[PDB]
Amino acid sequence: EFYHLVDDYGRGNGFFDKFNFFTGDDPTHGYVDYVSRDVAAGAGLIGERDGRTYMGVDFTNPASGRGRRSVRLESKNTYEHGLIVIDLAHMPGSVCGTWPAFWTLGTGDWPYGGEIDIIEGVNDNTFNHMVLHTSDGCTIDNDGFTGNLKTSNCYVYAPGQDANAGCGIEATDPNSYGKGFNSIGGGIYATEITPNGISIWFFPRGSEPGDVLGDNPNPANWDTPAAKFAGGGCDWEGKFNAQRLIFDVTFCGDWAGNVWGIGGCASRAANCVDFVRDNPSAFAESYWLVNSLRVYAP
Ligand SMILES: OC[C@H]1O[C@@H](O[C@H]2[C@H](O)[C@@H](O)[C@H](O)O[C@@H]2CO)[C@H](O)[C@@H](O)[C@@H]1O
Ligand SMILES: OC[C@H]1O[C@@H](O)[C@H](O)[C@@H](O)[C@@H]1O
Repeated sequence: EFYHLVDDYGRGNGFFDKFNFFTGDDPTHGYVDYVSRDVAAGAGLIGERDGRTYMGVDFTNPASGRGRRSVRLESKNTYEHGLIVIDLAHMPGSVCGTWPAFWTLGTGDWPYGGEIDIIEGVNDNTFNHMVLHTSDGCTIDNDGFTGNLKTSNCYVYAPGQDANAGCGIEATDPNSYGKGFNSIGGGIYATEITPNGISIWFFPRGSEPGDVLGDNPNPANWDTPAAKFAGGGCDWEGKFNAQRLIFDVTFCGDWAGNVWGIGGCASRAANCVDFVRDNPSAFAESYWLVNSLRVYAP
């Protein structure tokens, strides 16, 4: 009894019933128009596809107003310590101008409750980024994971790191994100939060352990995590509080929009906004397809 199930999200409407739909202007300043559940359902942005829960974006109409239509779901329930396991058949692709993310956010004013980016990236990225964003006074050790450490200071305004880079670790598997991830039918991302740290495992389709989807997973016997955040350089218990789960896909903005001109999407249009507004068909691959989402507690 290392871990026991405390919250199974099910699928379809039962799944959406466990989330609040965020409709405010995008905090990351993207060219996105977050819509309500009713509007999303009416636009085909959410639903069920052969038993899997679907969440995508508008890939039909030229954009206007705040931006291209999408959804941002934040869980009603919160968890302080536990294991979050998501099994995906598909995630938003490596589409130019997009910025998808499956993550967790603490309670209170950001970043004081902590933030965990489990699946995140922008534009035509190949590798997934796993990152923590915290208040000042939190750095991680460089060992215990298979990914490549990019930044060690989790403080959102860490000196010497781009603003809000946080402490990030990049996966080494090309199938850990977008295009590659979808070509193999997805996989599973398991995230463990304890008073001693946070760990994130990525199991590409077919390589998951026998208990990962069961009622009593035991991360202790799993292969090395893709990312591990720990060490005496952080008060792990105090830096993170009750976390809510979030699904979203924004466009351009602080990250995707800012790096548009230096990457491979630069040739698609002079600016990210122009591309996102005038090329609806380009975003057909920008959707999540969830097999299951289950949360466990020690
Ligand atoms: O990862 C390097 C990249 O970080 C960018 O900051 C992102 C951060 O990576 C992401 O985890 C967070 O959710 O959003 C911030 C931006 O607000 C940074 O903007 C890039 O310049 C940098 O290359
Ligand atoms: O949405 C969670 C937080 O994300 C951060 O990137 C933004 O800067 C905050 O304004 C926001 O509250």
